[PDB]
Amino acid sequence: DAEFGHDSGFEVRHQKLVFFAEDVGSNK
Repeated sequence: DAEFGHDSGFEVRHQKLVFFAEDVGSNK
């Protein structure tokens, strides 16, 4: 469940989230 993977989503935030979610997160 929570133990979803360690391998998985490699750069913790899958990389593309720390990128994209933070891109669209124009917020601050």
